[PDB]
Amino acid sequence: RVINHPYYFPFNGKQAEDYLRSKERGDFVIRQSSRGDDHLAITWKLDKDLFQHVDIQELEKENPLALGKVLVVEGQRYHDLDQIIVEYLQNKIRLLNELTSNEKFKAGTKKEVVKFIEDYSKVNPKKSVYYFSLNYENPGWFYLIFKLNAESKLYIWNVKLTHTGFFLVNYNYPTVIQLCNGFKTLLKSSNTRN
Repeated sequence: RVINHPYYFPFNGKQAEDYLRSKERGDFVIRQSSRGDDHLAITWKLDKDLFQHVDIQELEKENPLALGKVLVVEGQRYHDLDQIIVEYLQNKIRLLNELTSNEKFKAGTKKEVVKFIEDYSKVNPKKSVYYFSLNYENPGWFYLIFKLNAESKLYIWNVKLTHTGFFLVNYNYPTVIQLCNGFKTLLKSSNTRN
């Protein structure tokens, strides 16, 4: 099949990661999808050795080898690859940077952030604390690690980066501020939220 786009190469996933390894956060390629001929894929770089592969489903192809008139990414329809780059990918990159730039974002591993929170709770036994960190084994996820006070357990919740915001439990929170507010609401019993 023929795809006329500046960032299209018929790589597989591994080739794509090797190609992007020396690039920067947000750099990407459009590529061949593993199995099928009505699929394409985008691989993009989130961080050092951290890449996400995004599937594109085609609809309304004139024939097996033709580019679909409608392209679907994570449940959303788009007209073409350039629209996906502007409305889907650039958004996801925006949101990734919004979260990692936050004062409550911690670089470092799950274990490191858990230890930071344990230690902090030791010193401030009455103060709640929470941090976000990158899930390095499941690209595109974040940990939300928190502890209410010294008498309570440390917990780990999970946040998924989407093109519309940060998915936590129920909603796709469109900003980091709304995400933290939503987290705080989810800490309350259901009958004392509103």
